[PDB]
Amino acid sequence: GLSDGEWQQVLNVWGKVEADIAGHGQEVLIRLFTGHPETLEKFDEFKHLKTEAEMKASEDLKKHGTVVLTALGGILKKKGHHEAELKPLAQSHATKHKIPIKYLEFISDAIIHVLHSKHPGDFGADAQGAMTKALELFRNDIAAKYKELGFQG
Ligand code: HEM
Repeated sequence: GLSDGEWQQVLNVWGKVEADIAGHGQEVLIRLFTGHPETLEKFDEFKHLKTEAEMKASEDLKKHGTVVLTALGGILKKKGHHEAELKPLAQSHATKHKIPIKYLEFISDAIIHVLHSKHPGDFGADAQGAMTKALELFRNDIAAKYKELGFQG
């Protein structure tokens, strides 16, 4: 779905996330939860949080941010040859967690936001381009597996 040049850019950018996977992970989830409060309800571990401050002071949330970005990073490093790593992820988000693909769209957007926020001026037009496409590829492959399961919504 991407050229090596574009994969090259995705992994360059990923290097920025890797310098602080917890702070990036936390800011992604807070952006998600504050822009779409209904997503919070999918987590029994975090639905207690009400304010952004409480979210900001939650170490467990930072922990989960790490788990998420660790797993994404692992997929991205496969440069599209991620069937093995993605399948389990699509299966648990569809039948156990009951996560609509729109929420994956939401988090995808939330990653681009955060990158711009944390790195104003050094998250280029080409880098946005490649990152967006990889996130889309990720989303599409998930959508394929959702379809097979009839996870309709
Ligand atoms: C970048 C996209 C995502 C990645 C890489 C990711 C990754 C993970 C991983 C690795 C786990 C734990 C293992 C498992 O249960 O599969 C997990 C758990 C979970 N995810 Fe995601 N996830 C993503 C998006 C989302 C979104 C958008 C939602 C909801 C809005 C969500 C809701 C959950 C929930 C409810 C759990 C169970 C948490 C627990 O009780 O510990 N995920 N996710």
